[PDB]
Amino acid sequence: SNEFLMKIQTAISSKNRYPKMAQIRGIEGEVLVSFTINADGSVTDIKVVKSNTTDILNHAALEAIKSAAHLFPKPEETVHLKIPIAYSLKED
Repeated sequence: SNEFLMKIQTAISSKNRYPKMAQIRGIEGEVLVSFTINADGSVTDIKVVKSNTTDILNHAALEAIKSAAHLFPKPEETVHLKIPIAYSLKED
């Protein structure tokens, strides 16, 4: 299995914003977001590919990547990445 990626998925979720009515009306889901880390240590090029959930959450999941960017590992070259981002009314 992976390692460091599980822990940034946490730091991203800790910066990620969920709306004040969403738990009350039962809203959840998973957003697919494509991006890259540079070998220079910065994060760029964040774009949403797919979602099963609110387009208001899709706008928040993409920003959460930039918002946790100082926690991230360094690649050996600037390749590509394509990552799913999750929400829950469950504590997580």
